[PDB]
Amino acid sequence: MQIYEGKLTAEGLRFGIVASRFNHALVDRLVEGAIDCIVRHGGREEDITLVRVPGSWEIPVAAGELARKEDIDAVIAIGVLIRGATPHFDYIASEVSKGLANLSLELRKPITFGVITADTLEQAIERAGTKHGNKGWEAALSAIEMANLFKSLR
Amino acid sequence: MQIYEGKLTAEGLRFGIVASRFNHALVDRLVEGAIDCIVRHGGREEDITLVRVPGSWEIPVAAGELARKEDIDAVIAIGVLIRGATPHFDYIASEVSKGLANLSLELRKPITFGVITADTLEQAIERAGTKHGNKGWEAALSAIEMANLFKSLR
Amino acid sequence: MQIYEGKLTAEGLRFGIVASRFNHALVDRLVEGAIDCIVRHGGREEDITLVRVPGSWEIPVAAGELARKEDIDAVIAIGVLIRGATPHFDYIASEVSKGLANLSLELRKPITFGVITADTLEQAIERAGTKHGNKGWEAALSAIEMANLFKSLR
Amino acid sequence: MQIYEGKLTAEGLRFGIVASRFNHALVDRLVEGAIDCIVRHGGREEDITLVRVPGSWEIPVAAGELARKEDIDAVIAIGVLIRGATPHFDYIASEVSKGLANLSLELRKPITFGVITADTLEQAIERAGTKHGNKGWEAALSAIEMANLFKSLR
Amino acid sequence: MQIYEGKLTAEGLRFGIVASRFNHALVDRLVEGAIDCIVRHGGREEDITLVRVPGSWEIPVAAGELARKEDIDAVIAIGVLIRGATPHFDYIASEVSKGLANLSLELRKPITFGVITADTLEQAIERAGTKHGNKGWEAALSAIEMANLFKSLR
Amino acid sequence: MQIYEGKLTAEGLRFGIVASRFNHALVDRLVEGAIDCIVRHGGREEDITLVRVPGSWEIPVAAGELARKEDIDAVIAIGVLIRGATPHFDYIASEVSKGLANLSLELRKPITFGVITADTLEQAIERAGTKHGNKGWEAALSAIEMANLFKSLR
Amino acid sequence: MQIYEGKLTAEGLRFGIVASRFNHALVDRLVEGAIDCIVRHGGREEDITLVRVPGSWEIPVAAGELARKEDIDAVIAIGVLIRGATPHFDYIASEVSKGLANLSLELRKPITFGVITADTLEQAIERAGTKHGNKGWEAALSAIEMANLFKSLR
Ligand SMILES: O=c1[nH]c(=O)c2[nH]c(=O)c(=O)n(C[C@H](O)[C@H](O)[C@H](O)CO)c2[nH]1
Ligand SMILES: O=c1[nH]c(=O)c2[nH]c(=O)c(=O)n(C[C@H](O)[C@H](O)[C@H](O)CO)c2[nH]1
Ligand SMILES: O=c1[nH]c(=O)c2[nH]c(=O)c(=O)n(C[C@H](O)[C@H](O)[C@H](O)CO)c2[nH]1
Ligand SMILES: O=c1[nH]c(=O)c2[nH]c(=O)c(=O)n(C[C@H](O)[C@H](O)[C@H](O)CO)c2[nH]1
Ligand SMILES: O=c1[nH]c(=O)c2[nH]c(=O)c(=O)n(C[C@H](O)[C@H](O)[C@H](O)CO)c2[nH]1
Ligand SMILES: O=c1[nH]c(=O)c2[nH]c(=O)c(=O)n(C[C@H](O)[C@H](O)[C@H](O)CO)c2[nH]1
Repeated sequence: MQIYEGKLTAEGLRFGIVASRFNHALVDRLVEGAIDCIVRHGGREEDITLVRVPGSWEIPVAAGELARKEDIDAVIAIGVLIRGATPHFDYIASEVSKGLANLSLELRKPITFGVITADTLEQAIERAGTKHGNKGWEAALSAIEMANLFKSLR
Repeated sequence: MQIYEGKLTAEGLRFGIVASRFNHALVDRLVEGAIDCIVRHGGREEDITLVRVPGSWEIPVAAGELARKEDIDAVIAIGVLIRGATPHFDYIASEVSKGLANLSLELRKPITFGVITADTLEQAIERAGTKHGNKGWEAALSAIEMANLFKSLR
Repeated sequence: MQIYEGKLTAEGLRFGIVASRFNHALVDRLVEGAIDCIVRHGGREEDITLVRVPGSWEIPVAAGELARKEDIDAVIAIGVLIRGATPHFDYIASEVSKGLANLSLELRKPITFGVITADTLEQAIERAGTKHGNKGWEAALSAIEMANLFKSLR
Repeated sequence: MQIYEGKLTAEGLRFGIVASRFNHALVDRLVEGAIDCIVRHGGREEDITLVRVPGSWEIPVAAGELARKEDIDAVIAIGVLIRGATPHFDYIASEVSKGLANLSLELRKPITFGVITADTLEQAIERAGTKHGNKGWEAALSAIEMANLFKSLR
Repeated sequence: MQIYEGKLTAEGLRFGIVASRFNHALVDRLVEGAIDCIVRHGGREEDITLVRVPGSWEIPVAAGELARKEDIDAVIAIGVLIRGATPHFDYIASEVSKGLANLSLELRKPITFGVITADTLEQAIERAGTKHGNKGWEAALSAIEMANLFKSLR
Repeated sequence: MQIYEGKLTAEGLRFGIVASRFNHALVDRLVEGAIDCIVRHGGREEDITLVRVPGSWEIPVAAGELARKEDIDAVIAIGVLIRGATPHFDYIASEVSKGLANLSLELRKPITFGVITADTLEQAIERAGTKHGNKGWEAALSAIEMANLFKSLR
Repeated sequence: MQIYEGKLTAEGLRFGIVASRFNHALVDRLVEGAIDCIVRHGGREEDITLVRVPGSWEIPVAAGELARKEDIDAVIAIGVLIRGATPHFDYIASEVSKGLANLSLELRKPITFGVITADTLEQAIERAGTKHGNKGWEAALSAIEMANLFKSLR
């Protein structure tokens, strides 16, 4: 059987991170997690490109620009959506998720999903470096794996 | 680490605003907010193009024409959806959000989301220049940031 | 500031109407409203093309053919969906709305939404020429505006 | 006014039917209904192409192959989805409906929707040749009408 | 009537399997089921290509690479989504399902759905080789049938 | 009519920030917000003077020293008060607010209010860079506006 | 400031794993996770020593023998305790945890804690490669980090 997989060592890999500013007190923790994951897996900080955008809504168009760069192996999308009183959250979460997924397929390049989509503030805090881990770290680890996989698969 | 971000000074930037007429007593406040945000951040009012359309449904097709203009740096979509008795709201909100997001990716140009999607009239009022701010101002600020970002990223 | 808008006089404008037959006792009232709106705003009845299809599901593919005609300025989609016992309504409503919106963007031509999506028969009646107006008339009025707008915007 | 419509006589028309095997005891009734509708409206059984696939999930990719045939005037999609304990039904129903609708637009050819999307087994039975009719018959009648319409519209 | 169908003998058929690692204690059972289904239906294990990815989110981009291979007759997507406290599950499930379905249509190649989308852990266990069968085995059987069907249909 | 207003570009402006240490995990987020607001509006970081004090109680006396500097255009007061079991909160919040307001009038210089006065920890978190924004950013933006206004008004 | 930390690359590192047999259907998943974590972080499988013991009670004495080996850089303890009807669980969990912790200090060598201590079977399943991750993978990752840390700290 032919088996393809990615290892978790990040030597030589180059990453794009797109991180929104809305809910920054939590997003900033996700960004810290993503960078730490990359660096301590052997990636060089110099080989990270960080792009900041206003909100989750704006993540896809920026991710599209980064993913198109030949010298970017994978893009990590980072943001924090917390449900408000209206369905605004639903429409933004739907389109941010659809956009990133679509871009990944269109550009044949891994784009990982470190966007929290929480019903409550407590849930967001849980997932931004507390009791349920750090979604930035998780999305980064995924990107490492995917970039390594793609070195043979793509 | 390479870092890309947009400042909030709007000197020289050119914006398209697409604003629907349905719920105009609220949309008109959003438009006031967007224009004020642009002008007091240093954008010239002469460099704003405003397109009016009947309803939120019609925003995307108009936004598509504005975003295609080489002399428009970002488009701000402004409208007010308030849930009625039927699921009509859901289908319109879904497609206006999907359309704008898709156009932004297709055209590789920022299109920001200043469309209120409220369950109640009170919620719409809250977000149209009262207790929860002005969504037009917010979408404009996002567009300023994204246009500046794109000057280096695109 | 550059301002683009559409007037509501319909002299010289040419419209396509796609109207489904399911729930025809209500759809037929919507069609009456759309035609009346066009004619009394100055459009000629001879310059309307009406296409009939079985159900809301079939509206998009027919609208795609009409919208592609160079001598059609805008398309008005007319149908009546009423929720039944199963989620069938949801899947049809989702696709009809998505299809029409996507076609409008693909063809860069206004396609307006005169499709009722009601939970109950009473709600459909309300919106088909009774207490909540006539959605065909409303979608037609939107199409008049959009066609006029597009004479300068497109 | 220009008026386009399809008659219900099927002489000379050629149909593709894609029918899934999951819930076959019900799907098989839908297939019987579709064929009977075609034949008794004057279509020749020899001019029907029937393609069987495992489940509703697989209907779109097969329908795409049939709809691409120049000698197929319309495609009728036939399947039966019944909600189980998990949201699996929702994701399959969403994609089968989206796929078929998208293919119809892409290929500018009618593809009709004879897929039951029921919450309960009883509801499926009702719609597969019992008290609420036969959705295969209904989707076939729609395809007859649409194929005839398209002889002048396409 | 022309009738096209796929048999269930897998001699000579070549399959891609994309399997995520999240919830691996269950995914691994699905993978065992898929491989067993292929082999005991006559497919050679040497003719299977297995690609591992981090999570369900990452399945589509990898499936896109496998499905593009001329020597892969069908792709089987295998993963396990279990609802957590937030809507994160919904956004991932929606995009994994959409992505796979879209890729199948774009590449005109069968991609089958062996992704569990469960509300509870118990439901996932039920579907990963216990009381409700093995979804990997089911998705593999579907792929066998579809690959055989496509030998005449494509 | 004579109209005086302040723009939001901060080129050349010089700001004092007084920030308390009590509840620092939240105050530090407010400080980050204030600085970012100033810098991305065109103010130079070098032109910010930051003074740290133990608690909200101590903010006024320090703000008085900064506001008296000729080369400080506006002062931004930043702190986080959260109600405890006793009325201690009320007396501190009352005097911090009275002091700052009084100083602003006495010194005829804008002093803005970025002090959270929350009943609960959750409310404080909401206002320190999460779902209700960042009060530091808001107080900074106000100070930019006021300093610009005062260039003509004072 | 002197800062010591461990990276997550495992090249050259040698690990001991002690895994109990009680609840093996779950422990075996933990063992799979630990080995996968080591190997995909760059550790060689040949440099892993696995010791099997009957129950959690027996883990410490075996871990003591492995930790005493000069060619073992860290030991990972893996087992699954699930509360029964009596306090038996408490006494075993207390002593296995105390023993491992004491040995780590006595031998000045990292010994990590991949022992599940669950109140219910469902909780154990959650932590053995399903919804709450894989405790073997987590304990292995910790051991990688600690072994690297100790290369400079010890
Ligand atoms: O990242 C975000 N998280 C949120 O919870 C959230 N909530 C909101 O109500 C909201 O408007 N946004 C901002 C949104 O992403 C856009 O930046 C804004 O619509 C302007 O385009 C965000 N953005
Ligand atoms: O902008 C809108 N906000 C609403 O709340 C709303 N509600 C409605 O019931 C509604 O029909 N519309 C109009 C809609 O956007 C379109 O203009 C109309 O369907 C014609 O295409 C709107 N449009
Ligand atoms: O226009 C429709 N309104 C409805 O409420 C409705 N409800 C239904 O259950 C239903 O099947 N349809 C028909 C549907 O639009 C299609 O014509 C049919 O599925 C055949 O393709 C319709 N069509
Ligand atoms: O046609 C179907 N109707 C259903 O109710 C149903 N329910 C299910 O749980 C289910 O898995 N399927 C099968 C599905 O369509 C696919 O064949 C399967 O996922 C393999 O790709 C179907 N398929
Ligand atoms: O396959 C998965 N099943 C799940 O239930 C699940 N739940 C989660 O909360 C979750 O984050 N994921 C991971 C997801 O698929 C991605 O790998 C992750 O978002 C990084 O891109 C998964 N992935
Ligand atoms: O900034 C503060 N926030 C608080 O919630 C809080 N609560 C208290 O009970 C409290 O004593 N303080 C401290 C207070 O501001 C003074 O530093 C203290 O009284 C010494 O003068 C503060 N200070």
